Amino acid sequence: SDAQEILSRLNSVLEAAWKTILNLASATDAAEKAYKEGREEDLATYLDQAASYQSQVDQYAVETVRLLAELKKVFPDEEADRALQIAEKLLKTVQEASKTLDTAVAAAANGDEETFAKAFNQFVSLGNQADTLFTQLQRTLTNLNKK
Amino acid sequence: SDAQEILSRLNSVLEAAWKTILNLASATDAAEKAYKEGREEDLATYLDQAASYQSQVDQYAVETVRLLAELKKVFPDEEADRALQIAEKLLKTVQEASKTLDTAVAAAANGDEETFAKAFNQFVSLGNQADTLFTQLQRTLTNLNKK
Amino acid sequence: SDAQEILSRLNSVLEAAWKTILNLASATDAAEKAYKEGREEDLATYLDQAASYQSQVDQYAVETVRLLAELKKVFPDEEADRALQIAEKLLKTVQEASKTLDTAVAAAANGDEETFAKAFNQFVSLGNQADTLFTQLQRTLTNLNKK
Ligand SMILES: CNCc1ccc(-c2[nH]c3cc(F)cc4c3c2CCNC4=O)cc1
Ligand SMILES: CNCc1ccc(-c2[nH]c3cc(F)cc4c3c2CCNC4=O)cc1
Ligand SMILES: CNCc1ccc(-c2[nH]c3cc(F)cc4c3c2CCNC4=O)cc1
Repeated sequence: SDAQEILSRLNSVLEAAWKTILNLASATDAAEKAYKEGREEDLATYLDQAASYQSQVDQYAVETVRLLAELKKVFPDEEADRALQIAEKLLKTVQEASKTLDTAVAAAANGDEETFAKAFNQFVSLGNQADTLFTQLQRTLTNLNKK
Repeated sequence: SDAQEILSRLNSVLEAAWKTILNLASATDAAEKAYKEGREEDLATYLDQAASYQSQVDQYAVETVRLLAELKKVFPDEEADRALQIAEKLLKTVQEASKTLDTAVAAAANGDEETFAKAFNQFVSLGNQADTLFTQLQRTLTNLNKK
Repeated sequence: SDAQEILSRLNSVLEAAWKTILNLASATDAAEKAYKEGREEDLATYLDQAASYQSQVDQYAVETVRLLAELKKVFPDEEADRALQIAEKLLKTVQEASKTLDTAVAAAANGDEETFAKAFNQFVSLGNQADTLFTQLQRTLTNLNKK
């Protein structure tokens, strides 16, 4: 069915997105270590890498919203509505994280530790929020694969 | 000179390799954290990322040996021999690290934690050794460049 | 998760891996020809291609073990354990091939033809051994999929 096809694309997207989120977390941790150690060139590299993974998470989140809306058209279902709303909240959250990371990139580039530290802590806080939403989304998708 | 073009290609390779090494170090450190925390599936992902970066380091190390072999051929004397020997020792060390990572990856996949941990700790030690050789190579090449 | 998803991912992994193996064999054969004809720059290109494909085979072999390890946790029978054991031996063999290719690539870059030729012939012999295990693994999975 088209519903099975869409669900199969969604499972692949979310599997890929979780790997990318792991990469984003590792790059964020490495940036934090460089920052603590006063290694500004390492820090700049790790922020660029984090931003690369962040841009990829953002695109997976876009794809997930699109696919869940497509699912709702062919296979209306309480769970699909619920998933789409979580996915839309995640998309907003990851975009906010992207903006905050950009602020951290610019602050490091400008050598403004105070602006950097505030942005970087906000980035991590958004990551905790996004992680919760991603967990909620994953559970909703599991409940969708059992329908 | 063709020599100073070779030296230029070398500096570009080593710059690219250092970026990959920073990525490999972050992946290795994330793998260690996942291992400490008992996050088996996350550990697998970080080990796969490390393996991908490791293959890129190996390729750069091969290219560096090749470029220094080419530099030695344009020299009437043995000016480039020391750099070549250092680069060959770096390549040997990164390939040892790659073999050791293979052992660790297989052990983690096979659920053999004692073997995994021995190999993982050896991998980190080889990383410290390779880092020492890499910085030595960079200094030796700066000496071959006119400024 | 889910044995039917696991078996389907496994089939996809082995289909992809077989294509990569075919490409590895073509690169290996081109490297042998370049060696015999004395074209060392061609040999370098083919060895680099082989190294790339080998790293991909290694990754697919790891994935295969991990999938079959999952299958054995979900359906713990002798037939699952048998399939996993073949896949673990395949992974061991491909990682030995990888270590041997590393030796050959370093020898070719270091201009040590005697070591290169010995390691290259060992590489091919390990490839024929891995091919036997790969085909055995396919036959085992046919019993597991049951059409
Ligand atoms: C100690 N680790 C700090 C940390 C904690 C969380 C994250 C994280 N998790 C996410 C999940 C998710 F679905 C999306 C994002 C993230 C992050 C960094 C923020 N950005 C995300 O896109 C990054 C770093
Ligand atoms: C606390 N961080 C532990 C750690 C320390 C070092 C490395 C490292 N550094 C390298 C430099 C280098 F030139 C080559 C390699 C490495 C590593 C991991 C091993 N492999 C390398 O290729 C990885 C992890
Ligand atoms: C004349 N052809 C020589 C040749 C024969 C076999 C291979 C080969 N086959 C494999 C199967 C397999 F499952 C894994 C590997 C290989 C190879 C090169 C070794 N490496 C493999 O990973 C490469 C070259």
